[PDB]
Amino acid sequence: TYDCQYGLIRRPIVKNTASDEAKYESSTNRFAIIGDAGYAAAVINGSVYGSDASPIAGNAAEGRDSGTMFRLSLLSAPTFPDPRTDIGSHEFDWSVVADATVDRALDAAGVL
Amino acid sequence: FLKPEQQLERCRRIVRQRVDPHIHPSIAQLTVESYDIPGEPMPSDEFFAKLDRGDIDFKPFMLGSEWGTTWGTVWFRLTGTVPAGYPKGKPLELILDLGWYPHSCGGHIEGLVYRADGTAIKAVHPLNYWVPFMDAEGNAQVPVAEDGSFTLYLEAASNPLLLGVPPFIETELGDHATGKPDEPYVFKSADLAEFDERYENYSVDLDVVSSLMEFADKQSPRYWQLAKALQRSLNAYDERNPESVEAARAVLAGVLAKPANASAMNVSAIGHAHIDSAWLWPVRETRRKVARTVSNALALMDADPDFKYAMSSAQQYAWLEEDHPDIFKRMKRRIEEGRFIPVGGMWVEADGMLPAGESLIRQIAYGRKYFKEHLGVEPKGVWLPDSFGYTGAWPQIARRAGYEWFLTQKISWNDTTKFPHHSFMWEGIDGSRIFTHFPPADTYAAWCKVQELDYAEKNFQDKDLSDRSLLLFGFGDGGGGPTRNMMEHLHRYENLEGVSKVSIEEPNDFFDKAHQQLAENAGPEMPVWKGELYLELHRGTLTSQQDMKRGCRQEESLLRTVEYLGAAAVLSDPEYVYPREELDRIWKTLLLNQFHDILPGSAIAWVHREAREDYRRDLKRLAEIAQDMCAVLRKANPQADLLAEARISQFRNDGASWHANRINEPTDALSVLTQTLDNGRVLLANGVLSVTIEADGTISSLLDEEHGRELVPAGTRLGQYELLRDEPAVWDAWEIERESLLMANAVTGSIESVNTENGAAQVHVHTADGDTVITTTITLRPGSHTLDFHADIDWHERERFLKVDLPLGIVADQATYDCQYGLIRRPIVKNTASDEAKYESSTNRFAIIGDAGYAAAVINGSVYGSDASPIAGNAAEGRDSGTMFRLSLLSAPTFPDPRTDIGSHEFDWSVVADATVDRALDAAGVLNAPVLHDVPDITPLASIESVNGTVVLDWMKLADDGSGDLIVRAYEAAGGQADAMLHVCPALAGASVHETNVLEGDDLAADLPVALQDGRQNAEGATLHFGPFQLATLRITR
Amino acid sequence: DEEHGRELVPAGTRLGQYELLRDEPAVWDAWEIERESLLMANAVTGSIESVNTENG
Amino acid sequence: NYSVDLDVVSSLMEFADKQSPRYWQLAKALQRSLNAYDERNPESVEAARAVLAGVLAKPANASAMNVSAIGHAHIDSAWLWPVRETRRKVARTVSNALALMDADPDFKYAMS
Amino acid sequence: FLKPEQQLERCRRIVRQRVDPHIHPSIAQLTV
Ligand SMILES: [Zn+2]
Ligand SMILES: [Zn+2]
Repeated sequence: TYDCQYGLIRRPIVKNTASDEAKYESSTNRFAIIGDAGYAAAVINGSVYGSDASPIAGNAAEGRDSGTMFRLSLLSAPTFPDPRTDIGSHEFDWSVVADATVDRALDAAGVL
Repeated sequence: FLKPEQQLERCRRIVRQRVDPHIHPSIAQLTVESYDIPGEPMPSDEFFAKLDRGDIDFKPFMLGSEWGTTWGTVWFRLTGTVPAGYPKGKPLELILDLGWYPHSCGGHIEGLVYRADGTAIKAVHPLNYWVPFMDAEGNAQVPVAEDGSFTLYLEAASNPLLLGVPPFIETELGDHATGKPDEPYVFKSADLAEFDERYENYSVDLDVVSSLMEFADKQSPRYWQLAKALQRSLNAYDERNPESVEAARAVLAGVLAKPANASAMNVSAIGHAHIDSAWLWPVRETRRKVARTVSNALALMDADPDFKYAMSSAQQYAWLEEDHPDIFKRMKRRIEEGRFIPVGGMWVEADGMLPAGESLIRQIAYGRKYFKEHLGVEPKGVWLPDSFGYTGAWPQIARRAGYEWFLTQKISWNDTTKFPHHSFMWEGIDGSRIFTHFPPADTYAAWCKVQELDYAEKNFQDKDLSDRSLLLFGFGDGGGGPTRNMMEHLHRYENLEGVSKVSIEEPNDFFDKAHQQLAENAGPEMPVWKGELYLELHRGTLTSQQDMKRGCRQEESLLRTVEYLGAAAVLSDPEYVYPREELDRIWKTLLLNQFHDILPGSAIAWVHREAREDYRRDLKRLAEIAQDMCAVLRKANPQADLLAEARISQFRNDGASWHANRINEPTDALSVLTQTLDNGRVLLANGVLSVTIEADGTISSLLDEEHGRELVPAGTRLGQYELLRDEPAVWDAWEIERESLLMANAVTGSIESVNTENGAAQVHVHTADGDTVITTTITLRPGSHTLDFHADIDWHERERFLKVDLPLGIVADQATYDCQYGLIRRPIVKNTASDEAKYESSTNRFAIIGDAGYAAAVINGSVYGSDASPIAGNAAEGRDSGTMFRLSLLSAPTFPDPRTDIGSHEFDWSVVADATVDRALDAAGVLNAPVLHDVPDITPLASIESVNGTVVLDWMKLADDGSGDLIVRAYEAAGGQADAMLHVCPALAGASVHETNVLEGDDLAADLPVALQDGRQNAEGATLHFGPFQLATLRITR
Repeated sequence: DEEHGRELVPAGTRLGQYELLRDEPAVWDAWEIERESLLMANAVTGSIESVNTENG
Repeated sequence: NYSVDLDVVSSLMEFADKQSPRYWQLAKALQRSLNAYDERNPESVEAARAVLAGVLAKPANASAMNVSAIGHAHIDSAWLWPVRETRRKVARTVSNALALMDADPDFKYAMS
Repeated sequence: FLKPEQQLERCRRIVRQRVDPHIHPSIAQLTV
């Protein structure tokens, strides 16, 4: 569940078909929430917009349990229109909220 | 100057007229005598006993006459004599034509051949009607005298063709064999002939060359080289000179010795013959079909090395072992040397969606036990080629039983979408992965043609990561099997240009090699599909023959109680004996009734009549056994108080799961008020619900107190019946189609009476159509969050479909249905064409529809099919919004059963207002538990207490041996992580607990999680940790 | 997380780790990130320098 | 060598009968080779060449034609230029042929 | 999951821009 302009949007984490795999880099507006039936955690960001989510499959014969790999896009270095793009100093802020609901995520996103 | 099409036409004419006749040239004609059995068939043992003592007349028969009744049997005595000193270097086969319809197979007449001793030789089939008689050296199958005279027996089954070339035509020839010649067949041919292999080799060579020419890319050198070779070979063949057939063969040798392309696929071929347990014929014919198929396979093994054959169902093995011990002995000898492969390890090939999880586990357990104790083989894969979809809990059950791969080909029948993979990891709703392969040939019965190989090679969806696929070749769905011609073509296909590389291989080896190649090439990018395997076809199978689903669910719900009571009684009385053998028999009967054509309800009236009788008998017996166990428990527990009427419902809320509780228990809530409004409307109101019933018997307002929610959108009626026009173009019983929706007709009723029996408001409604009467009872109980509906229907329709509408007033994008061992989610909003294909899904005992902060559930008694759609509002009219959820009740198909479900039916369902997962589990469990009498309210044997999460203790039983240990099966229901505590009864003090697999074998895979950390412990106070849909299995030792 | 017992980081994974991808698209350089850029990740390693407590 | 290998693979992909295993094997090899090539590291050009080696070592089909190739350079005696330019063209062409013979064995050239 | 046309476009761009220049890299300039 990502934050929309005036609500929430939902995007697949498990990508079974080719249409799902096309949405491998979506937009997040000030926060995202990932939760099972009885527990959720949220990622809050300051001025980041791009992100992606993937599944982490476990293996009890190694100790890796399971989960979701969520990654935030910070910087890129393109070349064509601007030959020296984003060369210099940048500041970023984000946070992880442990026992998160919609309200708590709204609080964290608004305060930051 | 060279015209390839002319060469192809000339080749076809020459093969049909000048080459094929020289294969099997007749040298003698047999005398035929007949004996008719218009009724049920006589077993071969009894027939041969009577025959050797007399009692058989064998009236003379003349070739060209008609013999059979509708389902009767005819025994033919065939007498002959070989000419003087004839077998000069030829195998000397035997040709028997029974009047086969050419353009079909396995849907009509067949038969076996026997030696006067009473042992079978080989069956005769529409494309397989040769029987080995002697050899070139002169060794025969039957006693031949100095005169040269010999006799054989032929048991011919005369079965009607229920699938003509115009398909799906109504017929009355599908029950109670009558004894009249409804469609007689002529014999017309019985000869003794020699078998010239040179002409068959030339025929196969010509056929292969001509068929290769039809896919050989005109304007390529291969095409024109093949055309030139064909023309030269046809020129070189003279029918006047017999030996020239070899010279012509020397012309096609050049183009048939060219190796395969370096990028061609590697095809593994295994002989197969699917047999349906009961579909368009009774089971008593299925046994004969199995015997004939095994006879054909054994004969083919005798006639050809390098040929292997796979057989699947354990019930068919048991039938064959009981009926034909000699065939069983020969098959066992072939098995021991690795040429006859048993696959599957299940009792039958059951449906994937409808049966409960315990049904699947018991199928696996009984099949594996039979395979281990009767064949000495342990299968490593699940073999279910034909099934109308798979539940999604299959991967975990298969992984926790010891299987390593899965096989299926039904998903290729999809209406709309193409499944993205043929070789992949199928991952369940929990996380367990299994290796699944879909044969790209799109069939389980291939005829070994170049067309099939080419189609399979260009249909494969994993050309970038793998080059291995499995081919299943033979005749299927009614028996038959591979023939000699199929193997003679496959021998050519081994290394041939323009064709894949074919090799006869055991399926275990193929799966090992394919998985190794996929894992080596892919690495991180390995194909994975998570969820269920939904089939976009045959959506009407969830409603057809409602008695089947009714009986299946009722028998499972009663078996659970009976097994729990037996376990409780054994631990309470050392002098009580558990009825193991009778319960095994009942379980096996139920598992047989769970087959891919019986449970869906797509067979003839005979099969379903037999199944209904089985259900009635076994349900009565199980009720009696439960009463016996209750009497024993009462006699051994004088301290407990009796309960006049009570139910035992697994996962009852409020920490009282396996306790037995009354149907009507005292409550603090007052009696439910009733009131009649101005224009015949009724207003029911307990403390928590406010129901308004209009003059038409429909709920117009379901208001929830303490939340303010209106559960029925304005402008919609809850509880309204709809009639659809269901006249499909194909597969009448199987299919409900898109066009049937949008031709709905609402059926109107009226209120007749209002009553208050035990403080519960009860409203009676009658709805009519004309010979179709529905009586509905609407019930509201004191203090209950639920509203109940009961229905008695007299179905007398034809090609109509019945639904009931349940508007809910909640805007949701997806709906949560109950899976076998968890939950599944399906879209309500259908944006794309793939979504619209899932317009009729399955619900197992309940469904939940909820927004962020409010949910409502629909509970059903024995209904399986349902659909959900959005209701878009309009503030300029007053219609608010919501979800239209409809349950499928009855249908009236015509093709296999001309009078389907005509009669009386009972239905039960309920609506739960403020519903969560737990509350829905309670409602579903209580509505499905059976009702007993005089039940002591003893403390439960074992208990699961969830600190956090929702964990359901689904099953308790005794171990499948004489140990006396208690087997417990539990799973996580909510879908998140759960922590739980284990408690036991006072009898189980000092008992140990440890984890096993679903078959109690104590050996479990290292990849799978355990959920019982620290291992063997004490049963009282054990700590459990479930992941999402974990499905733990525990063994408790006294 | 206390009072729930949940471990929010799966075993075998590191939270807060930086990844560098090779982004050399064929078309629309500034506009595009492509599939092949993923699966060419290189983790970047650091070290701890100081621990402080300013306002608790 | 890498340029010629890439050109051959890509051009083979344009006539390789989509829906055939050869087409998809060539596509996978091309993708892997392009992933393996880093311009920052000069030596990686060899590693990429090791990915296209598998699909370029497959033998020809048994029904393929046998083509005999001979080097040729047609020269018109006088067409769009005077003969005095044709003499210089002949000298230049023979120079090119001799240089190519010096730079490569197994090469032959025909002149008329 | 694999798009051959994208691979062909990417190959053309890489050959034109990142591989061909490294053939014959200039080391000196001539006076004319
Ligand atoms: Zn079938
Ligand atoms: Zn010219």
